[PDB]
Amino acid sequence: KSCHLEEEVSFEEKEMEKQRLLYQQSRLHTRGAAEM
Repeated sequence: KSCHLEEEVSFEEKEMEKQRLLYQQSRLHTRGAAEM
């Protein structure tokens, strides 16, 4: 539940929240969380 916080809107706010999700997922899986 740490990473589902961002999961008639515009372009950059929705791309902003999807790469906020990508940053919060590279928060974890850059240290073995994808193979744990």
